[PDB]
Amino acid sequence: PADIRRATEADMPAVCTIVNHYIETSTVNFRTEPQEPQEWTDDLVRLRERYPWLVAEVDGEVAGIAYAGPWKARNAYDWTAESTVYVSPRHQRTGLGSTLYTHLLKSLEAQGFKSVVAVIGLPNDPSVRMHEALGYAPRGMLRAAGFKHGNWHDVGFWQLDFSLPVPPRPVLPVT
Amino acid sequence: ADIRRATEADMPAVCTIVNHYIETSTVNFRTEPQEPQEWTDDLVRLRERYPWLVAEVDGEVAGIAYAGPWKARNAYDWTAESTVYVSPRHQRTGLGSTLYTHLLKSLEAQGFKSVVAVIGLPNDPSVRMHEALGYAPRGMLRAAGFKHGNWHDVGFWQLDFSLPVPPRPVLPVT
Ligand SMILES: CC(C)(COP(=O)(O)OP(=O)(O)OC[C@H]1O[C@@H](n2cnc3c(N)ncnc32)[C@H](O)[C@@H]1OP(=O)(O)O)[C@@H](O)C(=O)NCCC(=O)NCCS
Ligand SMILES: CC(C)(COP(=O)(O)OP(=O)(O)OC[C@H]1O[C@@H](n2cnc3c(N)ncnc32)[C@H](O)[C@@H]1OP(=O)(O)O)[C@@H](O)C(=O)NCCC(=O)NCCS
Ligand SMILES: CCCCCCCCCO[C@@H]1O[C@H](CO)[C@@H](O)[C@H](O)[C@H]1O
Ligand SMILES: CP(=O)(O)CC[C@H](N)C(=O)O
Ligand SMILES: CP(=O)(O)CC[C@H](N)C(=O)O
Repeated sequence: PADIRRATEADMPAVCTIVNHYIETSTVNFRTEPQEPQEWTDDLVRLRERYPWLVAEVDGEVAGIAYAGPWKARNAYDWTAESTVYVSPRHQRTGLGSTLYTHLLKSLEAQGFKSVVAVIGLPNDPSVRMHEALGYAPRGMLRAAGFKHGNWHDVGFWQLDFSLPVPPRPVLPVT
Repeated sequence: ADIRRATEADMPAVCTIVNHYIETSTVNFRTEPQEPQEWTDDLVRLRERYPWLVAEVDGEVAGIAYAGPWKARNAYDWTAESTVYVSPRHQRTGLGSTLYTHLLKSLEAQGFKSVVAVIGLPNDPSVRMHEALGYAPRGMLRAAGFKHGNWHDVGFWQLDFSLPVPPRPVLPVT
Protein backbone atom coordinates (compact mmCIF):
# COMPACT_ATOMS: atom_id res chain seq x y z
CA PRO A 1 0.00 0.00 0.00
CA ALA A 2 1.55 3.28 -1.19
CA ASP A 3 0.12 6.77 -1.61
CA ILE A 4 1.22 8.05 -5.02
CA ARG A 5 1.16 11.85 -5.02
CA ARG A 6 2.85 14.89 -6.51
CA ALA A 7 6.32 15.60 -5.15
CA THR A 8 6.86 18.60 -2.88
CA GLU A 9 9.92 20.52 -1.75
CA ALA A 10 9.69 18.77 1.63
CA ASP A 11 10.17 15.36 -0.05
CA MET A 12 13.49 16.26 -1.69
CA PRO A 13 15.83 15.56 1.25
CA ALA A 14 14.46 12.00 1.26
CA VAL A 15 14.59 11.70 -2.53
CA CYS A 16 18.17 12.99 -2.51
CA THR A 17 19.10 10.36 0.09
CA ILE A 18 17.68 7.52 -2.02
CA VAL A 19 19.33 8.52 -5.30
CA ASN A 20 22.65 9.29 -3.60
CA HIS A 21 22.70 5.67 -2.41
CA TYR A 22 22.59 4.44 -6.01
CA ILE A 23 25.11 7.04 -7.22
CA GLU A 24 27.67 5.70 -4.74
CA THR A 25 26.83 1.98 -4.82
CA SER A 26 25.79 1.39 -8.46
CA THR A 27 26.38 2.35 -12.08
CA VAL A 28 22.62 2.80 -12.63
CA ASN A 29 23.35 6.54 -12.49
CA PHE A 30 26.35 8.04 -14.27
CA ARG A 31 26.90 10.72 -11.64
CA THR A 32 30.10 10.30 -9.62
CA GLU A 33 29.34 12.90 -6.95
CA PRO A 34 26.42 13.00 -4.48
CA GLN A 35 23.79 15.70 -4.82
CA GLU A 36 22.34 18.15 -2.29
CA PRO A 37 18.60 18.49 -1.57
CA GLN A 38 18.39 22.02 -2.98
CA GLU A 39 19.62 20.93 -6.42
CA TRP A 40 16.71 18.48 -6.46
CA THR A 41 14.30 21.20 -5.31
CA ASP A 42 15.51 23.48 -8.12
CA ASP A 43 14.74 20.91 -10.82
CA LEU A 44 11.33 20.12 -9.31
CA VAL A 45 10.14 23.74 -9.21
CA ARG A 46 11.43 24.28 -12.75
CA LEU A 47 9.73 21.17 -14.18
CA ARG A 48 6.76 20.08 -12.05
CA GLU A 49 4.13 22.25 -13.77
CA ARG A 50 5.21 20.98 -17.21
CA TYR A 51 6.34 17.42 -16.37
CA PRO A 52 4.91 15.04 -13.76
CA TRP A 53 6.97 14.57 -10.59
CA LEU A 54 5.60 11.87 -8.30
CA VAL A 55 6.64 10.32 -4.99
CA ALA A 56 5.31 7.20 -3.27
CA GLU A 57 4.62 7.59 0.45
CA VAL A 58 4.60 4.43 2.58
CA ASP A 59 3.90 4.49 6.32
CA GLY A 60 4.47 8.24 6.15
CA GLU A 61 7.92 7.92 4.55
CA VAL A 62 9.09 8.64 1.01
CA ALA A 63 9.79 5.26 -0.58
CA GLY A 64 10.45 6.24 -4.21
CA ILE A 65 10.27 8.89 -6.89
CA ALA A 66 9.33 8.96 -10.56
CA TYR A 67 9.70 12.14 -12.61
CA ALA A 68 10.04 13.38 -16.18
CA GLY A 69 11.89 16.15 -17.95
CA PRO A 70 12.91 17.42 -21.39
CA TRP A 71 14.97 15.23 -23.69
CA LYS A 72 16.81 18.10 -25.41
CA ALA A 73 16.41 21.88 -25.39
CA ARG A 74 15.44 22.29 -29.03
CA ASN A 75 11.86 23.10 -29.92
CA ALA A 76 11.18 20.13 -32.21
CA TYR A 77 11.86 17.84 -29.22
CA ASP A 78 9.13 19.54 -27.18
CA TRP A 79 6.86 16.49 -27.50
CA THR A 80 9.68 14.13 -26.41
CA ALA A 81 10.08 13.53 -22.67
CA GLU A 82 12.65 11.65 -20.60
CA SER A 83 11.53 9.51 -17.66
CA THR A 84 13.29 8.41 -14.47
CA VAL A 85 12.33 6.26 -11.47
CA TYR A 86 14.11 5.33 -8.23
CA VAL A 87 12.84 3.14 -5.38
CA SER A 88 14.37 2.98 -1.92
CA PRO A 89 16.67 -0.06 -1.54
CA ARG A 90 14.48 -1.52 1.23
CA HIS A 91 11.17 -1.24 -0.69
CA GLN A 92 12.31 -2.86 -3.94
CA ARG A 93 10.35 -5.59 -5.73
CA THR A 94 7.09 -4.59 -4.02
CA GLY A 95 5.53 -2.98 -7.10
CA LEU A 96 6.29 0.65 -6.22
CA GLY A 97 8.44 1.29 -9.29
CA SER A 98 5.80 -0.02 -11.67
CA THR A 99 2.99 1.81 -9.85
CA LEU A 100 4.90 5.10 -9.91
CA TYR A 101 5.80 4.71 -13.59
CA THR A 102 2.24 3.74 -14.56
CA HIS A 103 0.97 6.98 -13.00
CA LEU A 104 3.80 8.93 -14.65
CA LEU A 105 3.05 7.52 -18.11
CA LYS A 106 -0.71 8.15 -17.96
CA SER A 107 -0.03 11.81 -17.12
CA LEU A 108 2.48 12.13 -19.97
CA GLU A 109 0.01 10.50 -22.36
CA ALA A 110 -2.95 12.63 -21.29
CA GLN A 111 -0.77 15.75 -21.55
CA GLY A 112 -0.22 15.03 -25.25
CA PHE A 113 3.40 13.92 -25.42
CA LYS A 114 4.56 11.90 -28.43
CA SER A 115 7.02 9.56 -26.69
CA VAL A 116 8.95 8.96 -23.48
CA VAL A 117 12.65 8.04 -23.52
CA ALA A 118 14.60 6.18 -20.82
CA VAL A 119 18.40 6.30 -20.63
CA ILE A 120 19.60 3.18 -18.81
CA GLY A 121 23.19 2.72 -17.67
CA LEU A 122 24.03 -0.89 -18.45
CA PRO A 123 24.04 -3.49 -17.08
CA ASN A 124 20.73 -3.01 -15.27
CA ASP A 125 18.42 -6.00 -15.69
CA PRO A 126 15.82 -4.79 -13.13
CA SER A 127 15.30 -1.50 -14.99
CA VAL A 128 15.42 -3.03 -18.47
CA ARG A 129 12.77 -5.64 -17.66
CA MET A 130 10.58 -3.12 -15.82
CA HIS A 131 10.67 -0.67 -18.74
CA GLU A 132 10.00 -3.42 -21.28
CA ALA A 133 7.18 -4.78 -19.12
CA LEU A 134 5.49 -1.35 -19.33
CA GLY A 135 5.80 -1.07 -23.12
CA TYR A 136 9.17 0.63 -23.58
CA ALA A 137 10.89 -0.61 -26.72
CA PRO A 138 14.69 -0.82 -27.12
CA ARG A 139 15.98 1.78 -29.56
CA GLY A 140 19.77 2.05 -29.36
CA MET A 141 22.94 1.71 -27.34
CA LEU A 142 26.13 3.78 -27.13
CA ARG A 143 29.23 1.73 -26.36
CA ALA A 144 31.51 2.67 -23.46
CA ALA A 145 29.61 5.94 -23.12
CA GLY A 146 30.74 6.30 -19.51
CA PHE A 147 33.53 5.24 -17.21
CA LYS A 148 32.23 4.58 -13.70
CA HIS A 149 33.37 2.23 -10.94
CA GLY A 150 36.55 1.15 -12.70
CA ASN A 151 34.99 0.03 -15.98
CA TRP A 152 33.49 1.29 -19.21
CA HIS A 153 29.69 0.98 -19.29
CA ASP A 154 27.37 1.13 -22.27
CA VAL A 155 24.17 3.18 -22.17
CA GLY A 156 20.93 2.07 -23.80
CA PHE A 157 17.89 3.98 -25.03
CA TRP A 158 14.34 2.71 -24.49
CA GLN A 159 11.33 4.53 -25.92
CA LEU A 160 7.57 4.34 -25.35
CA ASP A 161 5.51 5.81 -28.19
CA PHE A 162 2.14 7.55 -28.05
CA SER A 163 -0.08 8.40 -31.02
CA LEU A 164 -0.31 12.02 -32.17
CA PRO A 165 -1.66 13.55 -35.40
CA VAL A 166 0.06 15.90 -37.86
CA PRO A 167 0.48 18.65 -36.71
CA PRO A 168 0.51 17.99 -32.96
CA ARG A 169 -1.13 20.33 -30.50
CA PRO A 170 1.03 21.99 -27.82
CA VAL A 171 1.21 19.63 -24.87
CA LEU A 172 -0.77 20.37 -21.72
CA PRO A 173 0.84 21.21 -18.37
CA VAL A 174 0.32 18.82 -15.48
CA THR A 175 -2.48 20.86 -13.90
CA ALA B 1 42.39 31.55 -43.99
CA ASP B 2 41.78 27.83 -44.52
CA ILE B 3 41.17 25.69 -41.40
CA ARG B 4 42.02 27.19 -38.01
CA ARG B 5 40.76 27.52 -34.45
CA ALA B 6 37.53 29.47 -34.04
CA THR B 7 37.59 32.95 -32.50
CA GLU B 8 34.91 35.18 -31.02
CA ALA B 9 35.04 37.30 -34.20
CA ASP B 10 33.96 34.28 -36.29
CA MET B 11 30.73 33.62 -34.37
CA PRO B 12 28.44 36.02 -36.30
CA ALA B 13 29.42 34.29 -39.55
CA VAL B 14 28.99 30.86 -37.95
CA CYS B 15 25.57 31.87 -36.63
CA THR B 16 24.49 32.99 -40.11
CA ILE B 17 25.49 29.62 -41.59
CA VAL B 18 23.70 27.44 -39.04
CA ASN B 19 20.59 29.64 -39.00
CA HIS B 20 20.23 28.81 -42.70
CA TYR B 21 19.72 25.14 -41.82
CA ILE B 22 17.52 25.98 -38.83
CA GLU B 23 15.13 27.84 -41.13
CA THR B 24 15.23 25.65 -44.26
CA SER B 25 15.91 22.05 -43.17
CA THR B 26 15.30 19.43 -40.49
CA VAL B 27 18.95 18.38 -40.07
CA ASN B 28 18.87 20.33 -36.80
CA PHE B 29 15.84 20.42 -34.53
CA ARG B 30 15.87 24.10 -33.60
CA THR B 31 12.89 26.03 -34.97
CA GLU B 32 14.08 29.43 -33.69
CA PRO B 33 17.12 31.03 -35.38
CA GLN B 34 20.02 31.70 -33.04
CA GLU B 35 21.98 34.81 -32.08
CA PRO B 36 25.80 34.98 -32.25
CA GLN B 37 26.34 35.40 -28.50
CA GLU B 38 24.92 31.95 -27.73
CA TRP B 39 27.79 30.69 -29.89
CA THR B 40 30.29 33.02 -28.21
CA ASP B 41 29.27 31.88 -24.72
CA ASP B 42 29.73 28.25 -25.74
CA LEU B 43 33.06 28.88 -27.48
CA VAL B 44 34.63 30.60 -24.47
CA ARG B 45 33.23 27.98 -22.09
CA LEU B 46 34.48 25.00 -24.11
CA ARG B 47 37.33 25.98 -26.45
CA GLU B 48 40.05 24.85 -24.00
CA ARG B 49 38.60 21.37 -23.36
CA TYR B 50 37.05 20.79 -26.80
CA PRO B 51 38.29 21.75 -30.28
CA TRP B 52 36.32 24.50 -32.04
CA LEU B 53 37.44 24.93 -35.66
CA VAL B 54 36.35 27.11 -38.57
CA ALA B 55 37.24 26.86 -42.25
CA GLU B 56 37.88 29.98 -44.33
CA VAL B 57 37.59 30.60 -48.08
CA ASP B 58 38.76 33.93 -49.53
CA GLY B 59 39.25 35.11 -45.95
CA GLU B 60 35.57 34.46 -45.19
CA VAL B 61 34.19 31.85 -42.80
CA ALA B 62 32.77 28.92 -44.77
CA GLY B 63 32.04 26.36 -42.04
CA ILE B 64 32.47 25.30 -38.42
CA ALA B 65 33.32 22.04 -36.67
CA TYR B 66 33.12 21.84 -32.89
CA ALA B 67 32.85 19.36 -30.04
CA GLY B 68 31.26 19.54 -26.62
CA PRO B 69 30.00 17.41 -23.74
CA TRP B 70 27.55 14.63 -24.48
CA LYS B 71 25.84 14.76 -21.07
CA ALA B 72 26.63 16.69 -17.90
CA ARG B 73 27.37 13.68 -15.68
CA ASN B 74 30.98 12.98 -14.83
CA ALA B 75 31.05 9.39 -16.12
CA TYR B 76 30.45 10.82 -19.63
CA ASP B 77 33.52 13.08 -19.48
CA TRP B 78 35.53 10.98 -21.95
CA THR B 79 32.57 11.03 -24.40
CA ALA B 80 32.37 13.99 -26.79
CA GLU B 81 29.63 15.09 -29.18
CA SER B 82 30.67 16.39 -32.61
CA THR B 83 28.97 18.82 -34.99
CA VAL B 84 29.86 20.29 -38.40
CA TYR B 85 28.14 22.77 -40.72
CA VAL B 86 29.33 24.10 -44.08
CA SER B 87 27.94 27.18 -45.80
CA PRO B 88 25.35 26.32 -48.49
CA ARG B 89 27.68 27.20 -51.37
CA HIS B 90 30.78 25.42 -50.11
CA GLN B 91 29.04 22.03 -49.94
CA ARG B 92 30.79 19.12 -51.70
CA THR B 93 34.24 20.73 -51.96
CA GLY B 94 35.79 18.45 -49.33
CA LEU B 95 35.36 21.16 -46.69
CA GLY B 96 33.07 19.24 -44.34
CA SER B 97 35.04 16.00 -44.22
CA THR B 98 38.29 17.98 -44.05
CA LEU B 99 36.91 20.06 -41.17
CA TYR B 100 35.72 16.91 -39.42
CA THR B 101 39.05 15.11 -39.92
CA HIS B 102 41.02 17.76 -38.03
CA LEU B 103 38.33 17.80 -35.33
CA LEU B 104 38.58 14.03 -34.89
CA LYS B 105 42.38 13.85 -34.82
CA SER B 106 42.37 16.42 -32.00
CA LEU B 107 39.77 14.50 -29.97
CA GLU B 108 41.74 11.26 -30.34
CA ALA B 109 44.98 12.96 -29.30
CA GLN B 110 43.42 14.72 -26.30
CA GLY B 111 42.45 11.29 -24.95
CA PHE B 112 38.69 11.09 -25.44
CA LYS B 113 37.10 7.65 -25.46
CA SER B 114 34.55 8.18 -28.25
CA VAL B 115 32.75 10.77 -30.36
CA VAL B 116 28.96 10.82 -30.83
CA ALA B 117 27.04 12.44 -33.69
CA VAL B 118 23.31 13.18 -33.43
CA ILE B 119 21.85 13.35 -36.95
CA GLY B 120 18.30 14.48 -37.61
CA LEU B 121 16.87 12.26 -40.31
CA PRO B 122 16.52 12.21 -43.27
CA ASN B 123 20.12 13.34 -43.81
CA ASP B 124 21.83 11.10 -46.38
CA PRO B 125 24.81 13.49 -46.83
CA SER B 126 25.69 13.50 -43.13
CA VAL B 127 25.08 9.77 -42.62
CA ARG B 128 27.51 9.13 -45.47
CA MET B 129 30.20 11.56 -44.30
CA HIS B 130 30.11 10.04 -40.81
CA GLU B 131 30.19 6.39 -41.86
CA ALA B 132 32.95 7.23 -44.34
CA LEU B 133 35.01 8.52 -41.38
CA GLY B 134 34.46 5.40 -39.25
CA TYR B 135 31.27 6.26 -37.35
CA ALA B 136 29.02 3.30 -36.65
CA PRO B 137 25.21 3.55 -36.41
CA ARG B 138 24.33 2.89 -32.78
CA GLY B 139 20.64 3.73 -32.35
CA MET B 140 17.64 5.72 -33.47
CA LEU B 141 14.73 7.38 -31.67
CA ARG B 142 11.39 7.29 -33.49
CA ALA B 143 9.52 10.53 -34.21
CA ALA B 144 11.76 12.34 -31.74
CA GLY B 145 11.06 15.74 -33.30
CA PHE B 146 8.26 17.51 -35.14
CA LYS B 147 9.42 20.17 -37.59
CA HIS B 148 8.24 21.52 -40.95
CA GLY B 149 5.00 19.56 -40.97
CA ASN B 150 6.27 16.05 -40.18
CA TRP B 151 7.65 13.80 -37.49
CA HIS B 152 11.37 13.08 -37.83
CA ASP B 153 13.52 10.34 -36.34
CA VAL B 154 16.97 11.04 -34.90
CA GLY B 155 19.90 8.63 -35.18
CA PHE B 156 23.08 8.24 -33.15
CA TRP B 157 26.45 7.55 -34.79
CA GLN B 158 29.53 6.81 -32.70
CA LEU B 159 33.28 6.80 -33.35
CA ASP B 160 35.19 4.65 -30.86
CA PHE B 161 38.73 5.20 -29.59
CA SER B 162 40.73 3.06 -27.15
CA LEU B 163 41.99 4.21 -23.76
CA PRO B 164 43.91 2.62 -20.87
CA VAL B 165 42.13 1.84 -17.62
CA PRO B 166 41.75 3.85 -15.46
CA PRO B 167 41.65 6.57 -18.14
CA ARG B 168 43.73 9.66 -17.54
CA PRO B 169 42.12 13.12 -17.58
CA VAL B 170 41.51 14.41 -21.09
CA LEU B 171 44.26 16.79 -22.13
CA PRO B 172 43.27 20.39 -22.92
CA VAL B 173 43.39 21.54 -26.53
CA THR B 174 46.41 23.70 -25.65
C1 LIG C 1 14.32 -0.36 -11.35
C2 LIG C 1 13.39 -0.24 -10.12
C3 LIG C 1 12.80 1.16 -10.06
C4 LIG C 1 12.22 -1.30 -10.24
O1 LIG C 1 11.16 -0.93 -9.38
P1 LIG C 1 10.62 -2.04 -8.38
O2 LIG C 1 9.52 -1.47 -7.52
O3 LIG C 1 11.74 -2.53 -7.50
O4 LIG C 1 10.07 -3.25 -9.24
P2 LIG C 1 8.55 -3.68 -9.32
O5 LIG C 1 8.11 -4.20 -7.97
O6 LIG C 1 7.70 -2.49 -9.70
O7 LIG C 1 8.40 -4.82 -10.39
C5 LIG C 1 8.10 -4.46 -11.72
C6 LIG C 1 9.00 -5.21 -12.67
O8 LIG C 1 10.22 -4.75 -12.61
C7 LIG C 1 11.23 -6.03 -12.86
N1 LIG C 1 12.13 -6.10 -11.82
C8 LIG C 1 12.16 -5.33 -10.70
N2 LIG C 1 13.20 -5.72 -9.94
C9 LIG C 1 13.83 -6.75 -10.59
C10 LIG C 1 14.94 -7.51 -10.27
N3 LIG C 1 15.86 -7.56 -9.18
N4 LIG C 1 15.35 -8.47 -11.10
C11 LIG C 1 14.68 -8.69 -12.27
N5 LIG C 1 13.59 -7.95 -12.59
C12 LIG C 1 13.17 -6.97 -11.75
C13 LIG C 1 10.46 -7.11 -12.94
O9 LIG C 1 10.21 -7.44 -14.36
C14 LIG C 1 9.15 -6.72 -12.25
O10 LIG C 1 8.12 -7.45 -12.70
P3 LIG C 1 7.36 -8.45 -11.67
O11 LIG C 1 7.44 -7.90 -10.27
O12 LIG C 1 5.91 -8.57 -12.08
O13 LIG C 1 8.01 -9.81 -11.72
C15 LIG C 1 14.15 -0.58 -8.83
O14 LIG C 1 14.77 -1.80 -8.98
C16 LIG C 1 15.22 0.47 -8.49
O15 LIG C 1 14.93 1.46 -7.85
N6 LIG C 1 16.60 0.25 -8.90
C17 LIG C 1 17.61 1.23 -8.56
C18 LIG C 1 17.42 2.55 -9.31
C19 LIG C 1 17.24 2.31 -10.82
O16 LIG C 1 17.90 1.45 -11.38
N7 LIG C 1 16.28 3.12 -11.56
C20 LIG C 1 16.11 2.92 -12.99
C21 LIG C 1 16.95 3.97 -13.73
S1 LIG C 1 16.98 3.58 -15.47
C1 LIG D 1 27.07 17.49 -44.21
C2 LIG D 1 28.23 18.39 -44.70
C3 LIG D 1 29.09 18.80 -43.51
C4 LIG D 1 29.11 17.58 -45.73
O1 LIG D 1 30.33 18.26 -45.93
P1 LIG D 1 30.63 18.85 -47.38
O2 LIG D 1 31.75 19.85 -47.31
O3 LIG D 1 29.38 19.53 -47.91
O4 LIG D 1 31.04 17.67 -48.34
P2 LIG D 1 32.54 17.22 -48.58
O5 LIG D 1 32.96 17.53 -49.99
O6 LIG D 1 33.44 17.94 -47.61
O7 LIG D 1 32.65 15.66 -48.32
C5 LIG D 1 31.87 15.11 -47.29
C6 LIG D 1 31.31 13.77 -47.69
O8 LIG D 1 30.09 13.65 -47.25
C7 LIG D 1 29.13 13.23 -48.51
N1 LIG D 1 28.40 14.32 -48.95
C8 LIG D 1 28.70 15.64 -48.78
N2 LIG D 1 27.73 16.36 -49.36
C9 LIG D 1 26.83 15.50 -49.91
C10 LIG D 1 25.65 15.70 -50.62
N3 LIG D 1 24.92 16.84 -51.07
N4 LIG D 1 24.94 14.66 -51.05
C11 LIG D 1 25.37 13.39 -50.79
N5 LIG D 1 26.52 13.19 -50.09
C12 LIG D 1 27.25 14.24 -49.65
C13 LIG D 1 29.95 12.80 -49.46
O9 LIG D 1 30.26 11.37 -49.26
C14 LIG D 1 31.21 13.65 -49.27
O10 LIG D 1 32.28 13.04 -49.78
P3 LIG D 1 32.60 13.24 -51.35
O11 LIG D 1 33.25 14.58 -51.56
O12 LIG D 1 33.54 12.14 -51.81
O13 LIG D 1 31.31 13.18 -52.14
C15 LIG D 1 27.71 19.65 -45.42
O14 LIG D 1 27.17 19.29 -46.63
C16 LIG D 1 26.63 20.39 -44.61
O15 LIG D 1 26.92 21.34 -43.91
N6 LIG D 1 25.25 19.95 -44.72
C17 LIG D 1 24.18 20.62 -44.00
C18 LIG D 1 24.40 20.68 -42.49
C19 LIG D 1 24.44 19.26 -41.90
O16 LIG D 1 23.78 18.37 -42.42
N7 LIG D 1 25.24 18.99 -40.71
C20 LIG D 1 25.28 17.65 -40.14
C21 LIG D 1 25.17 17.74 -38.61
S1 LIG D 1 24.83 16.12 -37.97
C1 LIG E 1 36.36 16.50 -20.48
C2 LIG E 1 36.31 17.57 -19.31
C3 LIG E 1 35.35 17.08 -18.21
C4 LIG E 1 34.68 18.29 -17.50
C5 LIG E 1 33.29 17.89 -16.93
C6 LIG E 1 33.45 16.94 -15.76
C7 LIG E 1 33.84 17.71 -14.47
C8 LIG E 1 34.22 16.69 -13.29
C9 LIG E 1 35.29 15.71 -13.74
O1 LIG E 1 36.11 16.35 -14.72
C10 LIG E 1 37.26 15.68 -15.09
O2 LIG E 1 38.14 16.72 -15.75
C11 LIG E 1 39.12 16.21 -16.71
C12 LIG E 1 39.60 17.35 -17.51
O3 LIG E 1 40.90 17.69 -17.10
C13 LIG E 1 38.52 15.16 -17.62
O4 LIG E 1 39.49 14.69 -18.49
C14 LIG E 1 37.97 14.02 -16.81
O5 LIG E 1 37.49 13.00 -17.69
C15 LIG E 1 36.88 14.48 -15.95
O6 LIG E 1 36.47 13.38 -15.08
C1 LIG F 1 22.82 6.53 -17.27
P1 LIG F 1 22.25 8.19 -16.83
O1 LIG F 1 22.95 8.64 -15.60
O2 LIG F 1 22.58 9.19 -18.01
C2 LIG F 1 20.46 8.19 -16.53
C3 LIG F 1 20.12 7.13 -15.49
C4 LIG F 1 18.66 7.21 -15.05
N1 LIG F 1 17.79 6.87 -16.13
C5 LIG F 1 18.32 8.60 -14.56
O3 LIG F 1 17.58 9.35 -15.26
O4 LIG F 1 18.78 9.01 -13.47
C1 LIG G 1 19.06 16.89 -34.68
P1 LIG G 1 19.85 17.93 -33.42
O1 LIG G 1 19.32 19.31 -33.51
O2 LIG G 1 19.53 17.34 -31.99
C2 LIG G 1 21.65 17.94 -33.66
C3 LIG G 1 21.99 18.36 -35.08
C4 LIG G 1 23.49 18.53 -35.25
N1 LIG G 1 24.16 17.32 -34.90
C5 LIG G 1 24.00 19.66 -34.38
O3 LIG G 1 24.69 19.40 -33.36
O4 LIG G 1 23.72 20.85 -34.68
